[PDB]
Amino acid sequence: APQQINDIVHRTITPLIEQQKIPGMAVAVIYQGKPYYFTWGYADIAKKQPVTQQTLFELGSVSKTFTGVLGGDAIARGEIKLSDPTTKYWPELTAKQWNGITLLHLATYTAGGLPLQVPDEVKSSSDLLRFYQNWQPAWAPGTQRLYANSSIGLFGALAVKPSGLSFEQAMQTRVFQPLKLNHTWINVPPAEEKNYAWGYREGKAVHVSPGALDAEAYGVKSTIEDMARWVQSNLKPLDINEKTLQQGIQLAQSRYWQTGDMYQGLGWEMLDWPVNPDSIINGSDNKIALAARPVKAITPPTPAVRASWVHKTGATGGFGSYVAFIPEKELGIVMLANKNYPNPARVDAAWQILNALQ
Ligand SMILES: *[B]([O])([O])[C]([C]C1=[C]C(C([O])=O)=[C][C]=[C]1)[N]S(=O)(=O)[C]C1=[C][C]=[C][C]=[C]1
Repeated sequence: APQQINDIVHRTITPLIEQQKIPGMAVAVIYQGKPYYFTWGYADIAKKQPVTQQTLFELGSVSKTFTGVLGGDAIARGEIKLSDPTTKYWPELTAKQWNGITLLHLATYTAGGLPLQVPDEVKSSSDLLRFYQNWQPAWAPGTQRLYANSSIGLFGALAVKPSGLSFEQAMQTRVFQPLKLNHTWINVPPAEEKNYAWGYREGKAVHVSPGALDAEAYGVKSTIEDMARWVQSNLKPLDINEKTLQQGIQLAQSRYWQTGDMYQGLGWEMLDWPVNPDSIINGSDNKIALAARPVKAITPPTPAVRASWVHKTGATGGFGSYVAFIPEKELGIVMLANKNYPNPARVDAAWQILNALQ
């Protein structure tokens, strides 16, 4: 890499790793459209396996960006509309609280207080139906945002129904394969297990457990190379040859709702660039990111704004990830770590790196 990229990355990430006691980390910077890679530490502490450019990390909620894009692609295919009632795709959802809840509300966490977590006891198709039928909204649709796996996770499951494909097969054939994300997985195959980092929680090696709507809300594992390619694809959707996918990427960066200085896309969240770093740094803290906040509808939604800080944090019990990019500057960053460390530390580091290069 150019020495400037080398220096800001190393000067930022070395201290981060030390302060946060991160066992292993991979970083990619995309600069004028080219990726530069950096790795530190261990994918598996016990077996002494280093982090490499091929190491798989659990993306946790950064998976929602793939879900939002796959949804976008289904809209572009004319398979679904965000204006469609949820019941169009799940007629068994007959409980009256569902009247007026659209796919848009599910995708953007505005259905009226769907919970952050699907309960552990929910597994089967019938368990899930029961859960949603019994759920009582605290608020009318399209009035408040509450970040929720049970919301965007349901969106992802319903979005692929017309296609006839399983969520995983839809994701592979419509997103992963076309973008050449050949080491990105919802289920890690046996052949790739040698590259699957362990996550670390309280010093213990852990992998994400199966759960309802896991694939849709937090299912994806990927390498730093594939995630850099994911960033490039979202930076320049027009370079993508598959028409509906190019369009789907654009739809996922549209601005649907505003709370404070942030706008809600499909999976992605966006702020105007230049961003106030305290606005995104403090904003990333779960204290704000996970809170109930009233939203203003953007009517109609603003198409992807190039002058944006577009980002998503993600975590599982053992991993912490962050992706941010600025389309107008052809600039972006991916940070993958096998410890779930605080969001504001992630955003602070990313801002320090991108600000310096911008
Ligand atoms: B995501 O990374 O924004 C999301 C947030 C979340 C946290 C928790 C929690 O604290 O238990 C529960 C649900 C959602 N994370 S996640 O979609 O990858 C789900 C998950 C969290 C922790 C461990 C495994 C899975």
